[PDB]
Amino acid sequence: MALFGYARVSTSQQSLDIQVRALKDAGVKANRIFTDKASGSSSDRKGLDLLRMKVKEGDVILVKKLDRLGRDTADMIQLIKEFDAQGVSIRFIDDGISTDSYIGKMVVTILSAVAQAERQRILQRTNEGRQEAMAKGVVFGRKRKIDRDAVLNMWQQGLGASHISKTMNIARSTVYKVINESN
Amino acid sequence: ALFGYARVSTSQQSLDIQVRALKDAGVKANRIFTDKASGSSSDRKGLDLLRMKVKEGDVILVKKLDRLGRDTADMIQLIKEFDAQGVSIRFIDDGISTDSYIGKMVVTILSAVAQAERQRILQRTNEGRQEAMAKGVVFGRKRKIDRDAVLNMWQQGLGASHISKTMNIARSTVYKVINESN
Amino acid sequence: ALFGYARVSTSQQSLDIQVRALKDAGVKANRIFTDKASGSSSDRKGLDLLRMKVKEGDVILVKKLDRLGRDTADMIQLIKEFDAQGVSIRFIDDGISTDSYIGKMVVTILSAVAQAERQRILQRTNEGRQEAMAKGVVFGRKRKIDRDAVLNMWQQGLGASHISKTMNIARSTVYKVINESN
Amino acid sequence: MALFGYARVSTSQQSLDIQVRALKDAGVKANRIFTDKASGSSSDRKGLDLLRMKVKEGDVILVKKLDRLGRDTADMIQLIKEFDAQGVSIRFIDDGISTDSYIGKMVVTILSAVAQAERQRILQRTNEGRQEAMAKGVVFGRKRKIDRDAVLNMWQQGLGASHISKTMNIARSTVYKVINESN
DNA sequence: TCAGTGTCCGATAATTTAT
DNA sequence: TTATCGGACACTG
DNA sequence: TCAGTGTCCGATAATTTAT
DNA sequence: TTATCGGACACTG
DNA sequence: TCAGTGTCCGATAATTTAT
DNA sequence: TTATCGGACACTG
DNA sequence: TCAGTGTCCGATAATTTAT
DNA sequence: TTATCGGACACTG
Repeated sequence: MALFGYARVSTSQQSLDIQVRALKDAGVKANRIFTDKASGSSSDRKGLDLLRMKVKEGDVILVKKLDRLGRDTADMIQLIKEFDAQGVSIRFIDDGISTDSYIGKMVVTILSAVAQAERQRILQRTNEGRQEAMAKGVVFGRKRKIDRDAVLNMWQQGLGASHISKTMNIARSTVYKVINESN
Repeated sequence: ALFGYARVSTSQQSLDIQVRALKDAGVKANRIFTDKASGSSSDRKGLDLLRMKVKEGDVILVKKLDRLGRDTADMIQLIKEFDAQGVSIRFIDDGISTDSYIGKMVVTILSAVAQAERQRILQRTNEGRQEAMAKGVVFGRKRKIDRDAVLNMWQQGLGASHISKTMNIARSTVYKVINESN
Repeated sequence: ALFGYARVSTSQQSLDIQVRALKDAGVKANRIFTDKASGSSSDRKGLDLLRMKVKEGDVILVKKLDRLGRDTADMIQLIKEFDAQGVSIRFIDDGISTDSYIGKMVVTILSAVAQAERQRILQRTNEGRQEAMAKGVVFGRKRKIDRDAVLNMWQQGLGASHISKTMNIARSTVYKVINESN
Repeated sequence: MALFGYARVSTSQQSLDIQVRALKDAGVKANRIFTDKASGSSSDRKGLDLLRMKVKEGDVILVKKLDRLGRDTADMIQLIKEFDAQGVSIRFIDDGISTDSYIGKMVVTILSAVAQAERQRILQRTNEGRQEAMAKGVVFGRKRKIDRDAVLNMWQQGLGASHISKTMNIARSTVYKVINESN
């Protein structure tokens, strides 16, 4: 009975296609999938909240890998428990377990917290390797896309600030920031 | 600061045997907290108290890990709270603290594999019982009143009230006895 | 073909309570095997037998998983043997068989986390004992002979042999008694 | 006291350099490392057998990740047990555990068999994705590096077979194989 | 003193499949 | 997994 | 011929710590 | 682990 | 009827670090 | 994490 | 004023299955 | 889980 597929992304890319094509592949219907994209912190995975609602006693959700049904373990279990309360299991295709039975769920918890700990360590590296470049004089973030030499030229040549922002189609504040910064 | 939390769910006084295990692990009595649990989830008021009277640099001891939580989802919440509060929990018998970031992993595995085996017991108990039940095993409180007496009075045609007075027993009982034994 | 292996290491007859658990799980007595273990690692001769009398398509039942192996390294060898022999093991109480390829994983985790807790008990027992020992607890067999008797004879100057004859006790004992109680 | 580093490879490449530079990095001495390369099935990881021998009670071995101290779990434990018998622990740098104590070893066993099961599944895919290409008419293995059209030309033009292999500096058998195959 | 022919095979080489 | 090198081994001149 | 003294030790039974 | 048991062994009378 | 100036800030954009 | 856009908000003409 | 009949039920105590 | 207890409630005399 009823077979629903969930998918997700966080790489902020079209990585999405491979996932959904694995669901449909393993016998899902296009009219039974739901997806969520990464917006930021608050991003309340809207689609999933809907999923919860249109599934009934004797359904199964398919998920590609594990870390697609929510981020950290705490959520993962609650999330699972929510489903198990409506009477619904989850197959994880690649990882091979199912929220089908007692013994499974455990494996999901174990398997989870193995990584949520393996995660916390990749950071400690990705971070350290980030900071090491910082003090080594590496430039971070968005590239200065304004001709700042050209705007310093305006103010020094005593002229109204708003007028300036009206001549390059830019924000007013920015012009104040630019100069209030570079003196 | 050295704190000890304890718990007992058998509705027993096994508490005094657990609290010693920490009293002997260095914890002073002013800094121990307990909980009798007897029907709900809000009965962790003794912990509710601890959960506040602690500060950064403290450590709380618990005998076995399965006393602190219940289901692993409660477990992690409990850890997590204390965690970013700045306290650590150390499990005496089991031999882990949440000190290391890798402690936490164990603390989760170690339990979700218990919580598995715990749920198995339940499933395996109900059936073990249900089995016994049908096989002929009498249940609950032992019948204590001499029932063959009360019936005798009634079959001898005697108003109910009288009967409950001449054995100093409850009237409902009389009625129950005879309402049941027919 | 439905096979059941069993084991008991307490040096007890708890065997008959385990063997029933499979006799009642469908296994016929012709197809059950046991082992008393009492001092070595070669005493799995009852399994040595099973390990051969089985073929492809069979299944062996075991009550709890920790009866089949000892340390997890033995566990996996045992599984592995049966595995590429074509038989499967199903753990009654625990509720896993080595049937699925993912069963095997559990069977390993499930145990290495036991084998942990098992080793902890040992460490925690030795100390619990050693503790008691020094605190004043007498150990081993209870002294049964009336020692105050034997000494009386000797302090009364009586050849040892006589003494062991007039209580029908061992001569070494006499000597031991008096060699000890001075 | 004494700190020994083990490293290993199997990708049959110079992947080796990154590993050893992580050992030396985490405080090892060049004169305390040992390495093994992948030869095939029998490859008895010679270096490691030597390692076992020159370490004593109160040493520690460093290993980059986990799957470098032997392949499958069964070995992994035996291997470990061998060391623990001489009284020697193992730190695994990236994975973060140590054969230091009871509770660790377990984690190593768990952590191991999680993957040795996750391994067995990658195969089932890498295999299926291999076979799918097979029937789809994909050509497998070593490329035919002989001018076979030129050797068929020799035999059909009735000439001694050995002579042939003496004119292209090739193996005799090959010439028989070539023709005994392509007719 | 070897001399060439036709099989069958372990050992290396060069490739390919998907994480 | 498929392609080549070297050879050992049985015949036959 | 056989009787006793005293030290040691392998083979059982008895008991214990802790779940 | 300790207790008790037969029973071997080396001297002694 | 707005009219321009100088701060301080949430929301998006475009980047970078190492598995 | 750093750069830009839009604005709301307090003054001042 | 007050006495009895009979049904229900919340509040304790008593007991049990299984480790 | 069942047993026993006081004690409320609706009728009845």
